[PDB]
Amino acid sequence: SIVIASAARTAVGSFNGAFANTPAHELGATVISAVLERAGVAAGEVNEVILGQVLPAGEGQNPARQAAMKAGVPQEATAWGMNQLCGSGLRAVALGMQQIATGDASIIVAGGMESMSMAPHCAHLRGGVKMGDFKMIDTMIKDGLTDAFYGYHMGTTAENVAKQWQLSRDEQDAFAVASQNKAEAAQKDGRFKDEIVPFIVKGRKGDITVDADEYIRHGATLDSMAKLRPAFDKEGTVTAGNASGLNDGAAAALLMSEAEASRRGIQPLGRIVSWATVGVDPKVMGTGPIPASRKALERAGWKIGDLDLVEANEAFAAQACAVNKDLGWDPSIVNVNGGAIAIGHPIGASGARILNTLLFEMKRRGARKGLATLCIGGGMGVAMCIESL
Amino acid sequence: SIVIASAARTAVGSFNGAFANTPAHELGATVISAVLERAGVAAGEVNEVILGQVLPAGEGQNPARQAAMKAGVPQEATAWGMNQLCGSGLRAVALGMQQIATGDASIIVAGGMESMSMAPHCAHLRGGVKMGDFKMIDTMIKDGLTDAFYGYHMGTTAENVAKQWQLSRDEQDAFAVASQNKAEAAQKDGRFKDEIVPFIVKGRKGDITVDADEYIRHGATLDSMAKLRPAFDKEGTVTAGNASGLNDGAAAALLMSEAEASRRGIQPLGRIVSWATVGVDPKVMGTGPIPASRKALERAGWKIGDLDLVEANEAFAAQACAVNKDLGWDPSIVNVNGGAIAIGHPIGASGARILNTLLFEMKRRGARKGLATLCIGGGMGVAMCIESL
Amino acid sequence: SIVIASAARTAVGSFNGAFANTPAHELGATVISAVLERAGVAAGEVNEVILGQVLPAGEGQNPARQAAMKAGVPQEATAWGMNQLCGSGLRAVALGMQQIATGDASIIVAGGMESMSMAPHCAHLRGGVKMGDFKMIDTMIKDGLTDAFYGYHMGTTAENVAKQWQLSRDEQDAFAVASQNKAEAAQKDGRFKDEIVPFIVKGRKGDITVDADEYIRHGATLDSMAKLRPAFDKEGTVTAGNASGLNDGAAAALLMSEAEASRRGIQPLGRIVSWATVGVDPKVMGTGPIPASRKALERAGWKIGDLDLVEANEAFAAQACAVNKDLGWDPSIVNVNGGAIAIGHPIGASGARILNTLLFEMKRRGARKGLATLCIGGGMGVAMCIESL
Amino acid sequence: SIVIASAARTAVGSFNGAFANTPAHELGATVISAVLERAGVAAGEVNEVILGQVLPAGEGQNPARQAAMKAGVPQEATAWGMNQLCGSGLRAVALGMQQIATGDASIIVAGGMESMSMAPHCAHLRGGVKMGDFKMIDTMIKDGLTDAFYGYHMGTTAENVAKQWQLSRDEQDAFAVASQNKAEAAQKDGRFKDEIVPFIVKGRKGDITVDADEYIRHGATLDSMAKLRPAFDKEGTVTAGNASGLNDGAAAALLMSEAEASRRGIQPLGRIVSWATVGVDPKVMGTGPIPASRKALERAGWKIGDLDLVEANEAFAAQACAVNKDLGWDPSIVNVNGGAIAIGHPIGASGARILNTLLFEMKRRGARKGLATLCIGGGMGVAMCIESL
Ligand SMILES: CC(=O)SCCNC(=O)CCNC(=O)[C@H](O)C(C)(C)COP(=O)(O)OP(=O)(O)OC[C@H]1O[C@@H](n2cnc3c(N)ncnc32)[C@H](O)[C@@H]1OP(=O)(O)O
Ligand SMILES: CC(=O)SCCNC(=O)CCNC(=O)[C@H](O)C(C)(C)COP(=O)(O)OP(=O)(O)OC[C@H]1O[C@@H](n2cnc3c(N)ncnc32)[C@H](O)[C@@H]1OP(=O)(O)O
Ligand SMILES: CC(=O)SCCNC(=O)CCNC(=O)[C@H](O)C(C)(C)COP(=O)(O)OP(=O)(O)OC[C@H]1O[C@@H](n2cnc3c(N)ncnc32)[C@H](O)[C@@H]1OP(=O)(O)O
Ligand SMILES: CC(=O)SCCNC(=O)CCNC(=O)[C@H](O)C(C)(C)COP(=O)(O)OP(=O)(O)OC[C@H]1O[C@@H](n2cnc3c(N)ncnc32)[C@H](O)[C@@H]1OP(=O)(O)O
Repeated sequence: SIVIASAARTAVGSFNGAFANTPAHELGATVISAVLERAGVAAGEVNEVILGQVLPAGEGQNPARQAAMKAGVPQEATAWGMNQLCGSGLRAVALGMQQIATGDASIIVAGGMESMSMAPHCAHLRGGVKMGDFKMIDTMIKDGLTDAFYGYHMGTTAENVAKQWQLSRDEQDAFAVASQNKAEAAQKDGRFKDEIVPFIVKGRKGDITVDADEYIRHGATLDSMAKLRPAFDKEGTVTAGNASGLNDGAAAALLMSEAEASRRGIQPLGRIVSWATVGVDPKVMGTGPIPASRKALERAGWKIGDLDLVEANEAFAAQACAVNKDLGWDPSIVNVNGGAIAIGHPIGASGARILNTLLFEMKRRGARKGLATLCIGGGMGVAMCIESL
Repeated sequence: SIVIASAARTAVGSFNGAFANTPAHELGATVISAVLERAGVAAGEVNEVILGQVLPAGEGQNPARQAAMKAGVPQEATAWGMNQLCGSGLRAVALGMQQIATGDASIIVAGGMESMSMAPHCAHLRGGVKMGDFKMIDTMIKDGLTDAFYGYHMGTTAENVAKQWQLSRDEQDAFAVASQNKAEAAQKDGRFKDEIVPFIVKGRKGDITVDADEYIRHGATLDSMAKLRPAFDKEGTVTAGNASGLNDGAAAALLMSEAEASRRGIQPLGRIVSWATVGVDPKVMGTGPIPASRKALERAGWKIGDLDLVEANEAFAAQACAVNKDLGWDPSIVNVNGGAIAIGHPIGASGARILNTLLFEMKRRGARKGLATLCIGGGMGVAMCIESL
Repeated sequence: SIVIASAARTAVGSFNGAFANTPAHELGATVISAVLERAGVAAGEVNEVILGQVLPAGEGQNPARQAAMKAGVPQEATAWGMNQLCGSGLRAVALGMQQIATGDASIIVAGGMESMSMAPHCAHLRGGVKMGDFKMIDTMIKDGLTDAFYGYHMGTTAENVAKQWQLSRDEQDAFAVASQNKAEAAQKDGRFKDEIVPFIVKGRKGDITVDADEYIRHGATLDSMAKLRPAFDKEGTVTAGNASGLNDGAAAALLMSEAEASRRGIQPLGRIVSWATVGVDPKVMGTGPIPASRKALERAGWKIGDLDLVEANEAFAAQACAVNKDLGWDPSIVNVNGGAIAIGHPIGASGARILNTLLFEMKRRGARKGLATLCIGGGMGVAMCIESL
Repeated sequence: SIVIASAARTAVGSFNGAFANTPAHELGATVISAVLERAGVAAGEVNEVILGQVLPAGEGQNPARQAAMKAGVPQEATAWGMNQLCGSGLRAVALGMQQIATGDASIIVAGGMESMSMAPHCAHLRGGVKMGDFKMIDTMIKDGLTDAFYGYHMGTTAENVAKQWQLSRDEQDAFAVASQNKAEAAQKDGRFKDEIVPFIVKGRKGDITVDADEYIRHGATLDSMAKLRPAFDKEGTVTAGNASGLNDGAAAALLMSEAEASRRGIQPLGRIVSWATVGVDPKVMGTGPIPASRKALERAGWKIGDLDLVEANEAFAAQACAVNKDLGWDPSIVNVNGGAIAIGHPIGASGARILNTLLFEMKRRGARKGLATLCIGGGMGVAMCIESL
């Protein structure tokens, strides 16, 4: 029924690094043209562009429409942004699948984009401040990384799961090192090259082509990992080294019925067999993926053991270990090329970034059944099962 | 197959008016609870909440999830926000319907919410400003009302459509006055009572219950209308009087299969027969509804003549006249109780606001076929056809 | 040797009141024009303009020169601002006197101006804020009213003075109320008309002439003052009622040698016999007037008992009572037309505002010896003796 | 009559350089302690502290007093800041002299301090911004470098002066390069060591001692000056290389009667023989020094040819050449150790910084008569004559 004809993602930038002054719709446009080019589909055949994006403050009207127009998709197609926090990227793909499944569209470009670097500071000032100091709020932290129910950071929610699952520092640290070493190993062997579409950082005193994940760290040591101080709980266990980072990036998929891809002679990266989204306690939002994955598997008619490859988003080492511990899937087939701790976590783009890595790894090793899943702030999980053809 | 079991909207606040300090999710909570109580469905039975919202800067992580939790939808449910600018409120409902249509959900609350008053001022300040003044940008203007491709305001787009359609000042003014007069009549006659759920503005020095659309102007004259100066084009034709305003509000609908409503004893407000979204030139974005309405009639298998009631959002008199002129529907069945010029236009909530208006008027006059449509900044239209049961 | 030929002040405005959006330099230029007019002196004869001013942030290069240029003082004269906090308006007069006493000028305009309403919020942003919320600081509080050594408000130094002199709430409120009733009666009787020069607040939708002190409360009651909550110490004694307010105004004096005023046939408002400035502990800065008045009296060769009238500025009733208790002057000759609790406290202007008040009352009742004195944040006092000719 | 018993200055910091986060009062405190130590005068004997400062926004209540307290000056002493823009640090000395001349003080510490790096960005937000962007104003530019009458930067006044005196790019550049070459030669030979007092930048990760002017460029080339583009008039003649910079620093002098220096066995740096301040057209502010120096010499009884050494502040090479051309003093006795284009221009402190340079060079070469003068924004000049004893 619905297949991902092609896919592409930019490299994931570090915070205030290579994409520091790049609006997310510019990386979005590059990724949208990439998918088109890759499948051999003309921009004019796109019905709609669906892009998850959690932090658009200051970017102007509907950045998803700006991305589409800049990538050549005519003014006749439509475009919209959506937010389901970290799940956005993946959710958007399911939403475009639904556009086709109900017969409302033929071809959708879906994924997410995000510029955490470009997220601005703000204040509500229409009433005015008659007397006294007032806070300038960092919208990336307020609107993207702070739980709205308990007022604390995602990091504390990770601590909640750490304590609850009795996941020691050394255990999270071990997990972190492995994702670095695995992300570094994969990048060195050219395993991220099919998925990445170089992005040209338009300069003045030089244009720069970015085609490598700059957030991965080469030669990560356990010693350096164990000397870092806890970033959220002063006598905590979560640190900067075992937590994902603040990053920029964009990732997308080209969707169409399976019959359509056959009419066009396209070899699809996979069929979307199912997807799902379930809520959980906001305090332990990191557990999100447990219920959602299970549901997704139930809806696809598959067992956990049927999965050949898995991409479970690395928000925090504590949550990742808890996910894997509970689900019990074989660790060796999960984040084979490294995860968000090494790669990065451009919130609104991450769900599509991990779908790209899944998709191109599944083709590369010939795996048939796959699943991508992410935890979501506010206590939610999103999962999707993909099957190759 | 999918019906609108119940619906509710808060009154529409004036800018920095009744809801001046009310966060959009608060307005949404109340509309989530209203739709739930008006259909007899428990919050625990809600699977997902979808809320169109264009300006959430600074409201924290995913205001839709905040709204849902505040209203009592359990943490096991899911929520998300989406942005197709002005069509957001209506598109949510279509998106929600698709959730049930693909069997991924049973019961959904969809609509939109917006606090234009609470939109903050922002600046990207991570680099630091070594020297020189910098701009604190109004996200309301920048992210909600400015065309991202031509840099001008929506009002200019309206001017483009007036010139194009040769719509004179007097003819735009005549439409505005009638909109005010129909809204005022409607309000005096208790015609907005069913759809409105009174909202309690939690005070300190007292609570204030708001149950009336405060932006409608009583006794609007043609003289006062003709004295106003053009707001966007210095020697233009669009004024503050013949353009909608800046406003706050929320509206939603409770969706479920026709079968499910039947199992429950609910008498639905309507069956969603079709919906459609189409793009047009950003410069003449107000023509959006033409192609969109036509596409949705096509998908429903209806002729324009088949409609008994229409709600075509009045962003600007010049675009509303163009639309009506083009489509040729009977003016007498369009915005029977007044439109956005009088009622206001809380961006992300406006499509759900007009769906409420349509739906309660179809039940009260016994209309069978109705259509709701809105122009969208960036150059898009959205439309939905509803049939009574 | 040096006399005050004439003086003028603007009415004192309420915080964000009649001069809510009037830069201080506009209020200062009207006072410069009035002192000139009053003395029969032309703006081309002024050598230098000296204006105390504590909060000039954002008003642009040297506001004293902006006021001087606006008044028509030639470009060949000079002008400068100074800041000895609340004693500023009075210390500028002392400093203007000194220019003439040393032969460096013949004609000086000296006093103060302040727009507390127009003070801005600020932040040091050159280095950049990598991430996190940051404070926008009210410059009026931080630079005008917070002690820099102890970090608390001037209000807390008043509580310190209340404890140490054992001043009860009741005694302070009675002083406060008498301050209001004396001001009201001298306002109603027209005793502020001579000193005040009307200020024209330039409208758009109408020019407004301001010629009355608007912070003075009419029919102030003991009861409503008694009911107020402490404002600085949750369980203190200083309240908004018995403390001075936040205000806007300007005030000045025209100076020249006695011999010069004699050549011109000018009947001066008085001779500056002496002045003094002395420091005290910043914790009890309200006590400043004690050592400073004793020193000005000593330098004049006068006993406390030789004074006929006194203007002892009312920062807080706690400190005014203390000052009066220690000096032991007859209370009936102190602030006979009310004081700053009623009239207000536009920080840099205050010392010249009370000087104007002293001057015009000395002329009206034929008082021969007077003194003006103020307390100063930071732990200082300033006083000036004046004798009539 | 009045002498300068001792003097000291901190090295001049580069913009956002060595003193990037050092509040001005900390730099002033080290210079007050240096002057005391230098004169064998204890802080308990100081009567008053007078500090020129143009941009104190956000540093808290009267920074002059903060500096004085930090240096141990007793709370019984007084302190104030003043602002005659660029003339401030020199005016402070003339005003402190006046304190003593009139018998109100015996011992004064007077000069200036400025942290242009710490000046903040601000906005008047008390009335609120109902809608539309607002500017965050750079207080350094607005309040220190922008002319309030014509709206343009001090650099445009320099273009006015270059046009009017027909100073070519080439001649300004040759003046700029010799200013750098002379300051560098003086720094390398140890000539700034007597006047500089080392300032310790209290760090966390290490304390840094700053005792070298860091803005002076070594091996400055004419070629590099010539290639620069005009900074203020796109087709102008003033550039970043021929203009002074934005800088941080403090400087002062300790003052007492000549008879009191004699009682103490102090060998003073000089006798203040006269000073003067005169205005000029704001558009040609740079010419300030002409009438002020001519008036100061007149008051001294000196002809221009009587001076042995001159410090004429180099705001811009255009105005410094105009001054020199008009006055006609032998250029080889002016700014013999380089001037502000090389050393820097910490607005409020500059006048005291060049007074320190004059004094210590007069003592080294045995120069008997000197003069220090500066141009001032808003159209003013200040000058001081000094004779050695
Ligand atoms: C459901 C969900 O998915 S919710 C999650 C959505 N995203 C999040 O919740 C946020 C996760 N990320 C964050 O919030 C941030 O990245 C934080 C708070 C963990 C870290 O923020 P910062 O302190 O600004 O990060 P930063 O990159 O500076 O880390 C600090 C240091 O850790 C070091 N570090 C990080 N990883 C490693 C590692 N593997 N090995 C060694 N050093 C490391 C960095 O190199 C840096 O060194 P430095 O101090 O010399 O610069
Ligand atoms: C696809 C699309 O939908 S795009 C549309 C999305 N929304 C928009 O595009 C914006 C349209 N609305 C706007 O941008 C604004 O409301 C504007 C620019 C037209 C007006 O903004 P403002 O100038 O701040 O509006 P405001 O309410 O002050 O109008 C000014 C005056 O007009 C008067 N006025 C307005 N309507 C009338 C009337 N019918 N009769 C008499 N006077 C009237 C107001 O009462 C007011 O009088 P006042 O100056 O004494 O207060
Ligand atoms: C050495 C030196 O001079 S330092 C002194 C320099 N100035 C200062 O130190 C500060 C003194 N002033 C202040 O800081 C402020 O005015 C404060 C903190 C005391 C009050 O600030 P606010 O709380 O914002 O003042 P505000 O005007 O709102 O007073 C609150 C209320 O008291 C009421 N009130 C004040 N005086 C009276 C009175 N005499 N009778 C009855 N009610 C009164 C006001 O009407 C107001 O009523 P409301 O809440 O219904 O509006
Ligand atoms: C009365 C009165 O005194 S009014 C005067 C008060 N002060 C003023 O009016 C302002 C004077 N100064 C200024 O406004 C500023 O210094 C300006 C606008 C001229 C320059 O500001 P900026 O552009 O930010 O200065 P900046 O230090 O970056 O200069 C730019 C470049 O010129 C280069 N430059 C400056 N001088 C030289 C030189 N002598 N040789 C070679 N290069 C030089 C700098 O090295 C820098 O190179 P980069 O771009 O690789 O960094």
